[PDB]
Amino acid sequence: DPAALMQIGVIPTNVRQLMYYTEASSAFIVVKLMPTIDSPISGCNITSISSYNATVTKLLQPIGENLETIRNQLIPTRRRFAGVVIGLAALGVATAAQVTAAVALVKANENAAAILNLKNAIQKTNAAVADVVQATQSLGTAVQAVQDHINSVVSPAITAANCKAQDAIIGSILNLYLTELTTIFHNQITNPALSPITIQALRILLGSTLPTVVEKSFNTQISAAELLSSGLLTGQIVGLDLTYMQMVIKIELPTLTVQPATQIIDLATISAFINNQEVMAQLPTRVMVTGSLIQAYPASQCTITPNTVYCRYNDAQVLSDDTMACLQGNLTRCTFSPVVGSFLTRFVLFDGIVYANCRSMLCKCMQPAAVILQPSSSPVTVIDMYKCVSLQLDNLRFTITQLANVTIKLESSQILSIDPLDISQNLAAVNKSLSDALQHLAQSDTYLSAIEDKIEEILSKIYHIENEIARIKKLIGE
Amino acid sequence: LDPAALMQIGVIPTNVRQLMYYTEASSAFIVVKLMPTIDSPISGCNITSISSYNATVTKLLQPIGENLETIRNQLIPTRRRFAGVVIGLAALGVATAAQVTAAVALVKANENAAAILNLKNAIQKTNAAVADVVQATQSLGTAVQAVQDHINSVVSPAITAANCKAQDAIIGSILNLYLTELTTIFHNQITNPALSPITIQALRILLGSTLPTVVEKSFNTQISAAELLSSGLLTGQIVGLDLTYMQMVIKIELPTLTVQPATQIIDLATISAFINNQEVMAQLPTRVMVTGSLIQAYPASQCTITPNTVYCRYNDAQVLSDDTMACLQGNLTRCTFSPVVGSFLTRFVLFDGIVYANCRSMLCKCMQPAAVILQPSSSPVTVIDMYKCVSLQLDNLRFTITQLANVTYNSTIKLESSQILSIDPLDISQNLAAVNKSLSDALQHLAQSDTYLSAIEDKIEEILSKIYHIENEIARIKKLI
Amino acid sequence: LDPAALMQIGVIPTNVRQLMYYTEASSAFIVVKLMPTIDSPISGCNITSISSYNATVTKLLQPIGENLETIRNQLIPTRRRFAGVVIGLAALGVATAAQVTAAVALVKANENAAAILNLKNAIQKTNAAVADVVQATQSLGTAVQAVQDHINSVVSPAITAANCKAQDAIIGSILNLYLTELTTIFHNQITNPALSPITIQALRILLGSTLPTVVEKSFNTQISAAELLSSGLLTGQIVGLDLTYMQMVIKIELPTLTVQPATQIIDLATISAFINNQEVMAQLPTRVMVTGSLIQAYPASQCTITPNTVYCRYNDAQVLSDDTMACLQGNLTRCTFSPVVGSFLTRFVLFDGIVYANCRSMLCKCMQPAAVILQPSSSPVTVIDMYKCVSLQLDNLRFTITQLANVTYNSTIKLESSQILSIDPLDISQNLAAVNKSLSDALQHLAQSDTYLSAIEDKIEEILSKIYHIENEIARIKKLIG
Ligand SMILES: *[C@@H]1O[C@H](CO)[C@@H](O)[C@H](O)[C@H]1NC(C)=O
Ligand SMILES: *[C@@H]1O[C@H](CO)[C@@H](O)[C@H](O)[C@H]1NC(C)=O
Ligand SMILES: *[C@@H]1O[C@H](CO)[C@@H](O)[C@H](O)[C@H]1NC(C)=O
Ligand SMILES: *[C@@H]1O[C@H](CO)[C@@H](O)[C@H](O)[C@H]1NC(C)=O
Ligand SMILES: *[C@@H]1O[C@H](CO)[C@@H](O)[C@H](O)[C@H]1NC(C)=O
Ligand SMILES: *[C@@H]1O[C@H](CO)[C@@H](O)[C@H](O)[C@H]1NC(C)=O
Ligand SMILES: *[C@@H]1O[C@H](CO)[C@@H](O)[C@H](O)[C@H]1NC(C)=O
Ligand SMILES: *[C@@H]1O[C@H](CO)[C@@H](O)[C@H](O)[C@H]1NC(C)=O
Ligand SMILES: *[C@@H]1O[C@H](CO)[C@@H](O)[C@H](O)[C@H]1NC(C)=O
Ligand SMILES: *[C@@H]1O[C@H](CO)[C@@H](O)[C@H](O)[C@H]1NC(C)=O
Ligand SMILES: *[C@@H]1O[C@H](CO)[C@@H](O)[C@H](O)[C@H]1NC(C)=O
Ligand SMILES: *[C@@H]1O[C@H](CO)[C@@H](O)[C@H](O)[C@H]1NC(C)=O
Repeated sequence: DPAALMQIGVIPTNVRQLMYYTEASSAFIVVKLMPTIDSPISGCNITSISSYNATVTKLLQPIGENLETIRNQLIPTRRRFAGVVIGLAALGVATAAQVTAAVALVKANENAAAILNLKNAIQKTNAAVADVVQATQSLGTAVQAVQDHINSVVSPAITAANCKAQDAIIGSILNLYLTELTTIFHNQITNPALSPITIQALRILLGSTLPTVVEKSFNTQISAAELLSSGLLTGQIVGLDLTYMQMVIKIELPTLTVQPATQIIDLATISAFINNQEVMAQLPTRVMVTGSLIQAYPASQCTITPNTVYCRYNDAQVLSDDTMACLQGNLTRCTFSPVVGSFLTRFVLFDGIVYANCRSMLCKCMQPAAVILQPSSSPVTVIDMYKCVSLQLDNLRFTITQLANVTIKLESSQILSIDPLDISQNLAAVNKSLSDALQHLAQSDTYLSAIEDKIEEILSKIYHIENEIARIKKLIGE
Repeated sequence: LDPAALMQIGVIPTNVRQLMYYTEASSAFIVVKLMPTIDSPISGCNITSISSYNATVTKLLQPIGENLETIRNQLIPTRRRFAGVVIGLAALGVATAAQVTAAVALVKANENAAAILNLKNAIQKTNAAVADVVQATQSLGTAVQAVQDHINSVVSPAITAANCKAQDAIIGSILNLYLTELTTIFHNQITNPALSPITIQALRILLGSTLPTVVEKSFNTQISAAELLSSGLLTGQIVGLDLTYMQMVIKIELPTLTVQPATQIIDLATISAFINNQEVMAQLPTRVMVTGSLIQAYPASQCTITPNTVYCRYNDAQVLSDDTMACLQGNLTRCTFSPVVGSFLTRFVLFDGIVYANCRSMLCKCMQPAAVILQPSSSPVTVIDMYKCVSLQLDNLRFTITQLANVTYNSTIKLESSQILSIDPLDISQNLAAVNKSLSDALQHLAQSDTYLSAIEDKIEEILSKIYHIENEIARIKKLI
Repeated sequence: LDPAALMQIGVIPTNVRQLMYYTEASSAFIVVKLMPTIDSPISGCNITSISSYNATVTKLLQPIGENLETIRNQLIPTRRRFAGVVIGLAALGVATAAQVTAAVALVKANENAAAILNLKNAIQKTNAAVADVVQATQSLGTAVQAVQDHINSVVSPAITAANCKAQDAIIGSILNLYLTELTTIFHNQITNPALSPITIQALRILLGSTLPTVVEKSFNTQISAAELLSSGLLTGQIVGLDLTYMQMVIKIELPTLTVQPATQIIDLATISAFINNQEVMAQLPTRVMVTGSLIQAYPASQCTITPNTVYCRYNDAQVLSDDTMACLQGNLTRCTFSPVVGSFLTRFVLFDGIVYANCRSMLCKCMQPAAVILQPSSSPVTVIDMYKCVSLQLDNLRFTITQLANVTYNSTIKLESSQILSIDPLDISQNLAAVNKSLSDALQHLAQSDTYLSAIEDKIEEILSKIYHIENEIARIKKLIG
C-alpha cells in the first residue's frame, strides 16, 4: 500500500479497476464450411471439392463424436431437455469449466436444432454472410469465409475445357482455408466439443466475415473495433452436422460491472544501490489491493484496458508474510537481487519528477551544470526542478518542470539471489554450516560430560579431606 | 502403484495414455520450386518485381546453400560415392547428436536429391502448383510451387507495354508476400542451418495451399491427411538446393509409432483442499510416466498427444525426488501443499459422475436432501456421490448426481502443517534466509557458550590445585602429630 | 580464461560470437495509407464496405491518436516550433526510460512528420502501393498502401448499379481481412500507446506485400534487403497520424553496429555425465558474456544473432554467483550436477571431429578397431578421437573419426556427492524443510546443553565454596596447634 515504497525503487505505473462478469449477451452463428458453387458442370469433375469435404469431415470427427456422446446420447436422451442436468458421467473426468460448458450445451440444444433445421436452405444460399430466417424471425447468422473469393473466380459454366483451371483456383482457395482449419482443430483433449473458441480461432473460422458478423450480432454500445481487438468475444460449439458441414457456434459478449473497493496496481522496479552494489527489489509485477489485503494478480488471461482489468475468474496468488510487509511500507523486510543495470532500468519519469539510480548511472545535469551524486544512504535519488531543470542521462537531454513533496535502514542480509541454482547453492552452504554447528555441539557436549566426571572425582577428594579434618579435629576438638 | 486414492488430497488423474516410440519411418521427397512459371508472352515490357524477388530470395538462401555445399559437395561424401560410414565430420565444427544424425541423413539422401535436381530444367519449365517429378516411368517425388495457382489466376494472357505497370504490380505483391513469409522461416543464426529441422509450421509457409495435396500424395499410410496436417508428426530437412533454379529439395518423414508396453502417461490435476485451516493445493508434476514402481515427471510438451496416446522422438522424462515419489506412491505425509486463492473453477471436478469438491472453501448446497454439505476438518476434500446428494447446486450451477462411489477412506488422513509451504523462488529464498538467520544465532551462541567453557576449565585447574595443597597441608599437620 | 576443461564435465562451448553495440541509427519515414484509392467511376451505388472499414479502422486508431495528441499537439511542442528543451513530460504520467526516449524522438521528428502529413491529398489522390513522397525535388520518405495492388486487380473499370453488390463484396473482404490483421496490432492496453514500438511483425501486417519494397528503397546500407527482413534489426515508431485521411506516419530506424573490443559471447551446451554412480547434467547458464575475468549470464533472447555476431540495444546480462563463476573458471568442485534421465540426443557431441560421450550411460561401440569403449567411474565423460577409434557406432549412427585430441592436459577430478542435487523449486523447498528440521533439533539440543552448562557452573561455585571452609580450618588448626 504505502507508495513511499519507491525509495527502494519500486514505482507504481498503473491503477486500474477490477471488473467482474455479471451476465452475458449471446448470438448464434452457423459456420458453413463448404462454399456454394451453383454454376452448371458437365464433362468435368472438380476433385478439390471432394477432397476438401473428406479432409474437413475427418478433421471434425472428434468434435462430432464428442457432441454425440454428450448431447445426442446421455443428456438429451431421445426426448426434450426440461432443465435437469443428467448423466454428467458422460464427460469422464471434467473440470468445473467443462461441466459448466456442457450444461450450456444442452441449454442451447433447442436453438441449435432450430438453426440446423434450416441446414439445407443455408447450404443452397450463395452468401458470405446471411440472416438465418424462419417465418419472420432471425435465428442467427450463417457465414462462409471463402464464398466471396470463390464467386470472384468461378466460371459461369464449368465444361471439359474450364475443368483443369477451375479445379485449380477452387483447389487453392479451399486448401488454404483447410490448412488454417488444421491449425485450430487438433484432437488432443477428451471433450474437445467443450473447448472454448478464442477470438483467434474465430478469425480463422470466419475469415473476412468476422467484422460483419461482430456488428450484425451485437447491439451493445461497445464498438466493433473493441470486440475485435480485445478478448471479450468467446464462443462455443453448440451443434454440428457433418453431412452439410455446418457448425453452430454460440458467441458471447460479457456484461462487465466494477467490483467495489478493489484496485489492480502495476509495479515496475528500477535498480537501487544498496550496501555497495546495484540491486533490484523482488516483488510481484501486478498486485491487487482490497484495503489492507494484497494478492498477486497477473491478468495474463484477462482483458486489460488503460483504466480497467476485466477477468473471467479470479487468478490471484497469495503473497508471503515478508512480501506483504514490504509492500505495506516495511522496507527492512524486502528482498533485493543484485543486477547488471542498464540505461532502461536505471530511471523513470513519474508525473514530471524523475527517480533514478544516480550512483550506478551518471546523472549529469546540464542547465545547473552540476553532476548529481548519490548518498550511500539513499537507494534512489529523486530529481525535480529544484535539483535540476535540463538533465542529461547519457545521450538523452530533457527539461524537468515539477516539484516533489515529502528514515532508511537496509541490512545486506536482504540482498540475495532468487534463482533456483543460486538458491540451491546457498542452501548447500547453510546446510554445511548446520553441520559445523552440530559438530561444535558434539565437541561441546563431550567436554561438559568430561567436567561432570572430574567433578565427581573432586567431590570424592573433598569428602576424604573433610573426613581427615574431622579426625585431626578430634585431637583438639569434640 | 500410485494410489489414485491420492484424490483425498485433491489431486485427480484426468488422463491415462499409452506411450509410443518411433521405430522406423517412411519418407518422400519434395522439390519446392521457389520461382513461379510465367508462360504468357512478354513484349515491350520488363517485369522487374521478378528480378528483385529472385535476388532477395537467393541472398536469403545463401547461408543454407553454402552450408549445404560445405557439408555435402565438400566434406562428408568427399565428392566420392558414399560407402556406408560417414567421413569428415570435423567439417561441421561443433554439432549435437541431432545435427550429426541429420548430417548422416543428408549424405544418405544424396543420391535421390541429385536425381531430382537433375531435372531442375523440366521441373522449372512445367507450370503447375503440384506435379510429379518423373524419370524412366518412376516418381522421384513431388514438385510444388506455392504461388503458381494464384499467379496463373492474375497474370494476363499476354503481357505487353500496355499491361506492364499493372502486371508487374500484381505479380509483385504476390511474390513479395511469399517472400515476407519465407523471410520468417530462413534466418541465418546457427553455424549449420542446412541441418535445422523443417517444422510443419515452416512447411506450411513453404508449400502454401499445396500442403494438403502433397501430404496425401506422398504417403499411403492409414493415417488421414487431417491427422498428418493437424498433428506434429510430419517433419522435414533440406537435402538439396540449386540457387540458380531456386529449387529446394526437401525430405519429409512420417514416423511409424509403436506402443511401449507396461507404460502409461498420467495427467494429474489438483483442485484446492482445506488443510490445517487454509485453502491449499497439492504441489506435484502435472504429467508423470508410470512403469511398474517407477514414476517420472513426463512433460510431453514436445510430442504429439492423443486422447489415448503420447508419442515422442526421444523421452523428455525428469527424475522426481524421494518425497514426491513417496507422495504419489501413497504417503500423504510427504506431499507438499501451497496455500492458494481458490475460485469456482478450481474447487471441484467431476469424476465419472461423482463430484470432488472443497466444500469448506466453497458452498456445496445440496438441493435434494436440501442441506448445506459440511466438510469436517479431517477431510481436505469431500466426495459427493448419489448417497450424499442426488441434486447438487454449486454457485449457480445445478445438476444431478446419480453414480455411487466406492469407499476407500479406510485410513484417516495424517497431515502436518509443515507440509504447507510456498514453492515459489522468492518465497523459498526468504524462508532460507530465515533458516540461516536462526542458524547464525546458534553459531554465535555457541561461540559465547564456548567462553563459559574456557572459564570452567580454569575454575577446575584452580580447584585441582587448591585441593593438591590442602592435601599437603593436612599430611604435614598430620606428620606433626 | 574459462578452462574448456569444463568439457571433462560434459559442458561444451558450441559458439563463440562477438558482441555488438548500437551506436547511431539511420532512419526513414513511411506514410501508411490505411485507405485504398478507387478511381474507377461509381454511379448509383454505395460501396458499403469502404464506409464500415473506415468507421472501424478509425475507432481503432483513436487511442493511438488521442494519446499522440495530448503528447505532440498539446504538451511538448505547444502550438510553437520546438527548441530543444522538452517540457511538460508530466503529461506522460508515469513513463519508462524507453518511452521517455521515444517521446523525445517523437517531438524531434514532429517537423518532418507534419511536413508529410501536409501532402495528404497528393498521397490520397495518388493510386499506388508504394509512392515516393516529394516536395520540391526532395523525398520526405515513402507513402504506402498495403492493399492497393489487390484492390486494383479486383475493382471493376466502372462501378455501376449492376456491379455494386458484386464489387462491394470483393472489395469488402479485401479490406476486412486487412482490418482483421490490424485488429491484431492495435489493442488499447498501455497509457501511452503512441510510444509503443513497432516490430517487424507489426510492420509486416501494416505494410503487407509492400515491406520488401519499402525496405530496399529507404536504406542504402551494406546490409541486404534479405537480412533487414529476416533479422530483427528494423523497428519504428508512430510519429504522425491523421484520423480523417487515415494516414499514419512511421519512422523506420536501421541501427549502425559497433563491436565491443574485448567481450565475447559463448553458448554452453551440456551432455550427461556419469558422476558418483549416476547419470547427471551440469547446471550452468546457457549463454554467458566473457570479458577477461568477468562473466555474466547473457540471454540474448531479444537481440539479433548471427553465426559470428550478437547485437543488442541494451544489456540483458545477469550476475552469476561465486560458485557458478568458480565453476565456469575451472574449479569443478563448485559446479552443480542434477540427476537426469538421459537420451541419445543428450549423451554425446561432436567437437571439431572429436566426440565427447557419456559411455557409461550409452553403448559406445567401436567398429573399425572393433571394441566396446568402457568408461571408468573416474571419467565423467569419455573423449573418443581417432587414436581410440576410427569407425564409431552410437546405436544406429555410424561415422568416422579422423581427428586427434591433444588436450591430454591432466588435472585430478575431485567431485563430492554434495554437488549432485536438484535445482527444481519443489525439490529445493523439500530440502530446505529438512535442513530446517535439523536446525530445529540442533536448537533444542542446544537448549539442553545450556542447562548442563549452568548446572556444571553451579556445582563448581559450590565446590569453590566448600574449599573456603576447608581452607580456613586448615589455617586455623594450623595455628591453634602451631
Ligand atoms: C470425382 O472425382 C473424385 C476424385 O477426384 C472421385 O472420388 C469421384 O468419384 C468423382 N465423381 C463421382 C462422384 O463420380
Ligand atoms: C460431403 O460429402 C458427402 C459424401 O461423402 C456428401 O454426402 C455431403 O453432402 C457433402 N457435403 C457437402 C456440403 O458438400
Ligand atoms: C518491520 O520489520 C521489523 C523487523 O523486520 C519489525 O520489528 C517491525 O515491527 C515491522 N513493521 C511493523 C512495525 O509492524
Ligand atoms: C547436508 O549435509 C549432510 C551431510 O553433510 C547431507 O546428508 C544432506 O543431504 C545435506 N543437505 C541436504 C539436506 O540436502
Ligand atoms: C529488366 O529489369 C531488371 C530490374 O528490374 C534490370 O536489372 C534489367 O536491366 C532489365 N532488363 C535488361 C537486361 O535491361
Ligand atoms: C534468378 O536470377 C538468376 C540471376 O539473377 C538467373 O540465373 C536465374 O535464371 C533466375 N531464376 C531462374 C532459375 O529462372
Ligand atoms: C510416510 O512417511 C512417514 C514420515 O514422513 C514414514 O514414517 C512412513 O513410514 C511413510 N508411510 C509408510 C507407513 O510407508
Ligand atoms: C547466512 O547468514 C550469514 C550471516 O547471518 C551470512 O554471512 C551468509 O551470507 C548467509 N548465507 C548466504 C551465503 O547467503
Ligand atoms: C452507405 O451505407 C452506410 C451504411 O450501410 C451509410 O452509413 C452511408 O451513408 C451510405 N453511403 C453514403 C455515404 O451515403
Ligand atoms: C474515412 O471516413 C471519413 C468520414 O467517415 C471520411 O472523411 C474519409 O474520407 C474516410 N477515409 C478517407 C481519408 O478516405
Ligand atoms: C576450488 O574449490 C575448493 C573447495 O571447493 C577450494 O578449496 C579451492 O581453493 C578452489 N580452487 C582454487 C584452488 O582456487
Ligand atoms: C522450521 O520448523 C519450525 C517448526 O518445526 C517452523 O516454525 C519454521 O517455520 C520452519 N522453517 C521455516 C523458517 O519456514
